[PDB]
This record gives sequence, structure tokens and C-alpha cells, in this order.
Amino acid sequence: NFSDYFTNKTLRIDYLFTGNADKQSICLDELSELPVWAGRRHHLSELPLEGNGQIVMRDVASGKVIYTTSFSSLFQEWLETDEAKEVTKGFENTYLLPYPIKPAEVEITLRNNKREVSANLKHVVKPDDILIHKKGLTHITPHKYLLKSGNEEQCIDVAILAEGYTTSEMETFYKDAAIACEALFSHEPFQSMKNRFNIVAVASPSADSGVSAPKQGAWKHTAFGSHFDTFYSDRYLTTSRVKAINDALAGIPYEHIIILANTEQYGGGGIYNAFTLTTAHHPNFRPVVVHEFGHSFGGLADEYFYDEDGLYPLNIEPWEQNITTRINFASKWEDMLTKTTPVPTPVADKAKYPIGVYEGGGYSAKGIYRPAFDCRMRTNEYPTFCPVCQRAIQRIIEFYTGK
Amino acid sequence: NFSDYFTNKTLRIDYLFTGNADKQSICLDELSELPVWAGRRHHLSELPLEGNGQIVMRDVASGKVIYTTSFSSLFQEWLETDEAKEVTKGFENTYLLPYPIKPAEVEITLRNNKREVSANLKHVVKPDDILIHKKGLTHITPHKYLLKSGNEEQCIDVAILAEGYTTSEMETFYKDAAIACEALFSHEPFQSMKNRFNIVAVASPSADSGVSAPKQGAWKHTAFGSHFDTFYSDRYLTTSRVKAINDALAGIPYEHIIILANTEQYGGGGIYNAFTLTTAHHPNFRPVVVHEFGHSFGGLADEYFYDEDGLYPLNIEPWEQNITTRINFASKWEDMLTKTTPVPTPVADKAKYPIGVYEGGGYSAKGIYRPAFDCRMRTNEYPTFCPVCQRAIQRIIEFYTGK
Ligand SMILES: [Cl-]
Ligand SMILES: [Cl-]
Ligand SMILES: [Cl-]
Ligand SMILES: [Cl-]
Ligand SMILES: [Cl-]
Ligand SMILES: [Cl-]
Ligand code: NA
Ligand code: NA
Ligand SMILES: [Zn+2]
Ligand SMILES: [Zn+2]
Ligand SMILES: [Zn+2]
Ligand SMILES: [Zn+2]
Repeated sequence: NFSDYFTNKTLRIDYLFTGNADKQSICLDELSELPVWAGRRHHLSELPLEGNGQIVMRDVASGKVIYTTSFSSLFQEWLETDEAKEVTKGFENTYLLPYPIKPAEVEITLRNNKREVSANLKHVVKPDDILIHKKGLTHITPHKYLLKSGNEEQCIDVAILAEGYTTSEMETFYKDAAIACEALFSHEPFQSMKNRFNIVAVASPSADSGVSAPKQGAWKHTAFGSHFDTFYSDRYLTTSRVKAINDALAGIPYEHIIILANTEQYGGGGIYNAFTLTTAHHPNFRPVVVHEFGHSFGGLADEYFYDEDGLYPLNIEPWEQNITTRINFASKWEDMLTKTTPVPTPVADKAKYPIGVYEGGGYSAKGIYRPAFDCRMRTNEYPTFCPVCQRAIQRIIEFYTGK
Repeated sequence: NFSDYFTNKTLRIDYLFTGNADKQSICLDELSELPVWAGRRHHLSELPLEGNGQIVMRDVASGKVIYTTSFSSLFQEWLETDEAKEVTKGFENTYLLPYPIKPAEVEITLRNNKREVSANLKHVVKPDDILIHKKGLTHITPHKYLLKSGNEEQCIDVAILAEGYTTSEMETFYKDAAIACEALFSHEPFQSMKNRFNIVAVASPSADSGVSAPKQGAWKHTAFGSHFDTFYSDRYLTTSRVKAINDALAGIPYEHIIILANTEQYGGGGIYNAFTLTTAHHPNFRPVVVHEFGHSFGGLADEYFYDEDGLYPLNIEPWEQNITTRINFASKWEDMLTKTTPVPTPVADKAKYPIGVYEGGGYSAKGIYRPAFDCRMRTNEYPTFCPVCQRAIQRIIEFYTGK
């Protein structure tokens, strides 16, 4: 089932997502080959989560689905900003697929907030195409394994990258990476499932120490050009240099990316099957890196909300597992409630019901509900993922490594 | 005046040109600021040449044209390939504009072979936007001036970049750059106009020596990732890493770019107001670098042609100054012919008429005409630019630096 269509190599595909609030398009940027396939070898035609976008690989000769993955993107978030009503922008996006033996047809799809198709691209990949850029053979970024439970075929490979660390600050980076690892494996279900993971710390160098602070006019030369003030949101620390992120990892087996930023300023970002980015020297580093990994690895939604008032239409059940609009609550955590739990669960009864249907979630105070009064996905001070987030993360771990 | 709308800074705009043979689009990639404006300060609302694409900057408050430039692109050439009928691709393109004091509206337009609009983007640039990336203040690439005739405001600044040269091969690079300079200023009108130019050699390092050869499976880590087999044409050496090219030059004043590739293999190209790329160690380096600069700086067309058979429709007068379809020959070099010069000029009379209307030009043996039997824009063996190419180049030099 894996050996019938694939070789133990990776087909890396770089795309450009372009558009504005009115129309979106996808175009191919570049095809590359990586030396090993670090992804799954089972459930090849199934998705663990829908994502905001999907990739389907089909065998050209038979037309059969041979691989599928899903994700979210910085582009799809940008579409929800005021700037997307005024200008057309382009964004880099990279996806890792198993390398096919015979020609394969790749189809990439983007969906809107109504979970409808908003952009699509279908293209044929010929495995002997001379313009498939061979990567990860030489000048592999210095790295060290923090944790090695097994080979890349049996464990989940997580790569931790250095952002804003010069070559002389790498001992601080490796210490920071060890702290992220300790924070992650102190949370269930990661704690009990630690032997399912490989953690590699990748010493990707920056010319400058620290990160770009656009609001203060302090731009720096760094490995991935990360910056605060993403979408003019002060604490939103992201990078749109997705090709540079993946080029730094070429030759190192990886499935998931965590980026550590060498700064004391508060900030971070996390996007499903894209990457996590976080401050390493702010005191809230430990809950923040785990919260962002909840997004990037877990595909979890934010459970916090604001008082003031469109990202989750109330007529649509979200695909995210830890929030509901009560359209299709049976597909969520209804099976985890007691027979007498009130729906919605009044805030006055929070102590009576550790698991409930609490109004407020996915940035809205009304119409969106979360599974517990508090969670790692709602606040930094709360010590754990709620029971529903824990089940959702365990399902992801088991999808990639078995029951 | 220049000072009425601009500051002594550059607004660098990075775009992505995307599409296929059927439809094309433009989207914004990033806005940057460079410390000085090295371009012109006169004829701000005029174009020296039409180009295959145009940029018009307007003051938002008055709607008045405050800056304009024109160009051609690798994307517009890719549109003519078989691949453009099968897939949608994206290309990086960078343009330097003077930095506005007040909000400005930028309009970028691409034209097809019928000289009609094929893609357009209109967007407002607010000079106080915090997300305008400040560049060229630190980590300025090591460089040396080969020629300094005056400051960046009075002279044409030409930058020569190193491709495929490691840090230990920079003495060879500077020798190669001196050879390119010597070849260029041994040709009229450059020779007599040498005091109108600044030439800077920029030692942009490469991890590997040489350039990528996709057909041989020899991929290299180089400054700008130049490679052979572009568009599956074996000897076509190009780079599409336009952001990396401009990032290497941030902080160094430049208007025109020449890239030298550390290889003996034959290859290169020149695209109007994009860049020249050529191999420094092939024996044809001297006439080739000058021929390509004829394209990238001069906007000149190729005067050579093939026997066998759409880039130049025969019912349209080309915008290039050294070829004609005799649709509007009066706008070309008619004023340089003697009253008795036969039109077309028979090949038997080539010695009698140094300037004529010789059939064969712009890749076609029929319907397109060139100004002399031979020229630097037709062959490598011919020693000089024809008198019409010389006048066209002189008009470009005078447009940017005065009569
Ligand atoms: Cl069958
Ligand atoms: Cl929408
Ligand atoms: Cl390794
Ligand atoms: Cl800091
Ligand atoms: Cl239900
Ligand atoms: Cl060579
Ligand atoms: Na793995
Ligand atoms: Na200048
Ligand atoms: Zn969050
Ligand atoms: Zn939760
Ligand atoms: Zn040419
Ligand atoms: Zn000529």
C-alpha cells in the first residue's frame, strides 16, 4: 500500500496562494525532492481533520487516491483582514508528500469559512522531471536530536528551528529548545505519548540577534524574517518566508515545525500543519509554545473570546474539534457529557460540570461554545488542555502512529 | 520638482506575476525602503521606452503622475512556452520607485504581443505604513567601486553581482567584473559617455562554486540559484530569485544589474530593466555581456533571425528602437537614411549603406527589418553596435543624465 506507489523519499511542493477578499488562486512555485519520507505509511487516503485546505494525490494510471493531507495557512487568515479588501497579495506555502514511482496528479483546494471550495489547482507531477530540485544532500543545517524514540518511519518528527539567533548564540537556542520540549511533554496526552516522538533542534543561523519589530521601526536580518505587528496586530509574531523555513530543514526528517524567536517581547503564532512561532525569552514562553502547537499540530481552535463583535458563521458547524456552533454537536464532544449536563452550561454551574457547552469561543462571546470553562486554548495561566482538546490531540497522535 | 513629492529614499516593490497562457495576474509581495534614491530626478512622468510592462505612480490627493518606469520580464517569456499551456506559475519581480512624502497610488500593467493590457494592479502605498520593511542599513554585501564618476544622483549606477563564487574565489570575481567593465566601455557610445556611470562590483557569496545543472542532476547552493535547462532549454541559464538579487544589493546605490556566473559553460540572458545574467569564463564573455546589457539597459531587440517560423506581430510597430515592421518607420531611424537609400536595402548593397532597412530581425527572416547588415545585437563576432543602436543607447544615457 505504501511501497506500491512510493519510494522512501519526499516530494516537496511549493505553492503561491494569491488574491484578495473577492477572489483567490493557487499557482505552482517549485517542485523539490528530499532524501527521506518522514510521514505516515497508513491511512494514506484519509484525513485526521478537514483543515482550511486539502491536498489529494492520485495515481495517473489508475486515478486512485494514493495520498492526502490537510492544513491551514497565513494567507486564509490575511483574507479576513481589512487589507484584503484593498490589495491583492501572494503568499508562500509548502507541502510534503511521499515521492511517487509513477506520474501522479496533485490537487490542492482552499475552502472559505462556509467550508466551501474557494480556490483549486490540479497539476501532474512526473517523477523523472529534471526541474524537480534535489535538496537536502549538502550543506545540511547544523542540528542535534533532543529526543530520539525511533526512526522517522515509526515516530512523529518535530523540528525546532532557531529564529534571531546568531551562530554564537546556539547554546542558548539548544537550551530554549530543551525548555519547549519539557513544556510540551509536561502536558497530557504528549506526556504519556512521549515515546511516539522525535525532537530535532535545528541551529538555523541569523545575521542579527533578535526579531523585526515593525511598530518600533526596528527591522533585523534573520533566518526567516519573522516580525511582530502581523496584520497590524502588535503581538502577532509570524513569518511569510515559508520557502526559507523548509530550505533550512532540507535533509533533516520533519513533519512538524516549531520556530523559537530570540526575543523577550511577547508574541507568537500557530497555523495547522504550517508551523508554530513563539517568543523564547518572554516568561510566558512555556504555555505559549504549547498553545501554538495546539493549533499547528492539533488543529485546535482558540477557545478565548472578546465582548465586541465573522470567522465562524453560526449557520456552519466548525471543522475544529474543541468549538461548536451547535449545528452538529453530536460530531463533537456530546459523547463526553453526563446525561444531566445542561446545554448550554451556565457559568454559575462551572464547578458542577468539568466538561460542558460553555458559551464563548472562537473569538465570539455569543453563538460559539467551548468544552470547559478554561483550557490551555483559552488562557496561559490554566495548566492543561481541557479533556476534549486532550482527546483531539490523542486522536492525531494515534492517526500518525497507531492506537 | 522631485522634492515636491519625494524624499531621498527608495520605495522597493516586490510583485508576483502569476498565470498561464490564457490568463495573467499581478499581486503585491512586499514593500521595502532603501536608504537613498539612485534613480532620475527629471522626466519623472515620461518613459524613455514603452517596455512590455509599465509602472505609473500617482499622487493620491491630486491624481497627478509623479513617477513612471517601464520594463520587460522573464514571466512574459515563460508565457510563450509550452509549459504555460499546461500549468499556472508564479515569478518574482522587483521595481524601484522614489519614496513618496504623501500616499501614492501605484499602477503596474503588463501588455501582450498585441500591445494590449494583459494584467493590471492598482494599489495605494502609505509612506508611514509600519509594514514597509526597512532594508540596506546593516550587513551590506562586501563590494568595491570599479568606477566612480560622481554621486548616485548625477551618474547611472550599475551593479555587478557574483553568482557561483565562494568567498575564496572573490579575487577572480573582481577580475571578471573588471573584464565586463572594460568590454562595455570599449563600445561606443559607452566609451565616450564613461563619465556618466558608476560601476560597483558586489561580492555576493555562494556556498558552492559554479551553477546548477538540472539535466545532469547537479544542483548547487548559490547566491541566486541560477540554473541551466530553463523552460527545458538546455543552455538557457536564468535565475528567478529576484528578491535575493535585490536583497544582496540593499544599501548599495543601483539602477541596473549585471550578474556574473562562475562557469565556462555558455549561457545567459538580458531582460529590459530586470537584469543581465551571463557566464564569466566562456570565451564569448566580452561580446555576450555587452549584447545582454544592450537588452537589460538599452531595451534593444535582437537583430538575428532564423530561416524557420508571433513575438512581433507584423501589423504592429515594435516599441524597440533597432527593429521595424515598417508600420511606423518614421518613429525609428528613417531620419538617419540618405535620400537615395533603397528600402528594403538589398544584401548586395551592404557596404554602400552602413545604415539601411535590412530584412531579417527580431527572430524572423521576413517582415522584420534591422538598421545595418551586422551589429553587436545580431552576432558576437561583429565588433560594434550599429549606428542606430548607438543613437538608441545615447538617448537612454541622456534621458537619465542630460544632454
Ligand atoms: Cl480497480
Ligand atoms: Cl468567507
Ligand atoms: Cl540526521
Ligand atoms: Cl528583545
Ligand atoms: Cl447534534
Ligand atoms: Cl564549469
Ligand atoms: Na515520522
Ligand atoms: Na544614479
Ligand atoms: Zn491562539
Ligand atoms: Zn480545550
Ligand atoms: Zn539577445
Ligand atoms: Zn544594432
